[PDB]
Amino acid sequence: HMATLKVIGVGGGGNNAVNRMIDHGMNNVEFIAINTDGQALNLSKAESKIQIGEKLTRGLGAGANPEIGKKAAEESREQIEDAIQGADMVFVTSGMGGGTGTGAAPVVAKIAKEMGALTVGVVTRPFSFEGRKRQTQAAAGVEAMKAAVDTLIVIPNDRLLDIVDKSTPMMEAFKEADNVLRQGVQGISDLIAVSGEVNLDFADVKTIMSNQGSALMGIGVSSGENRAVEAAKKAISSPLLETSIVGAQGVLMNITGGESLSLFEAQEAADIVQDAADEDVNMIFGTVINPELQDEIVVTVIATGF
Ligand SMILES: NC(=O)c1c(F)ccc(OCc2nc(-c3ccc(C(F)(F)F)cc3)c(Br)o2)c1F
Ligand SMILES: Nc1nc2c(ncn2[C@@H]2O[C@H](COP(=O)(O)OP(=O)(O)O)[C@@H](O)[C@H]2O)c(=O)[nH]1
Ligand SMILES: [Ca+2]
Repeated sequence: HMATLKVIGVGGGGNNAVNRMIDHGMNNVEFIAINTDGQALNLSKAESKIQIGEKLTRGLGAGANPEIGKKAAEESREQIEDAIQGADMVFVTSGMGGGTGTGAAPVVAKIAKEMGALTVGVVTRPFSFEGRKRQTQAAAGVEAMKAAVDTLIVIPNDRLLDIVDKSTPMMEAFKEADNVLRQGVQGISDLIAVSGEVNLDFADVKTIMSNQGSALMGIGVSSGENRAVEAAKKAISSPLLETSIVGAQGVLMNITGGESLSLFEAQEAADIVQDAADEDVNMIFGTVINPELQDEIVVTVIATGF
């Protein structure tokens, strides 16, 4: 039996991320759009849509009030439960600092976690230009999210200002933030579908991610001379995430390479991840030999327990 994967967008930012993943097309993944705002939800491409808090907001947004988001989700608990039914893994994605995301996303997470699903949060923190109130609501939102999920990935939107030039379109910057969740979902789909030479399965994902807190995640791609060290360095250097690898107690790591993937290379990449941790780790290590690949290597890393 294959693990059932569901991705849930909660509020404006959450649903923007989901709409872009639906645009790409993820085949074995179920998408769920959750919002207070009915106009926005009507335009979603998601095949499962839940309008929350109709009695409370009359089909409008939460107007940046997290109490309205939270009570909206509590009003609609049974419809959330129904949409999540059957999930083995749930990704909850949302922008913190607004009303719907901040308030409803932790309610959604708690529902997913009590249904037995491995519950991963992927959230943003507001830009400093949005101001102190917005940042404060977001901090409370992150804390509520941390209590409700198995593992949380936090992307401060301020980090987008470190990866743009003065002309990079705003939408193109948002796509980079979006890639964290998209490549994460794809990585798990791959892990579940493909039998590895050193095989990792969904029980290995649960061991590393179940009942943790903050997580670092990344992917590194390289080829040529120093490909193993370069790939591993890129996977653990995640400029968009709040959490760094230092102090990690649990690591899931996979290397995908062609027939030339050397044992020496595998140790080099794994030593980069071990060393950067700076701890006595529980590493679960996997490898895939894809005979389609020539000189390209792909290292993927999830690091938890700080
Ligand atoms: N070695 C394998 O059995 C294997 C395979 F055949 C294909 C892909 C694969 O892993 C891809 C991968 N995906 C992840 C991963 C882990 C966590 C997350 C998160 F955090 F849920 F987003 C997302 C992706 C990792 Br670490 O590695 C394998 F381990
Ligand atoms: N990275 C990113 N952040 C967003 C996006 N849309 C909104 N945000 C952020 O998420 C916060 C909450 O906005 P929104 O999710 O639209 O409000 P909600 O609908 O009440 O949850 C905003 O303060 C922005 O910082 C997006 O598309 N990408
Ligand atoms: Ca596998």
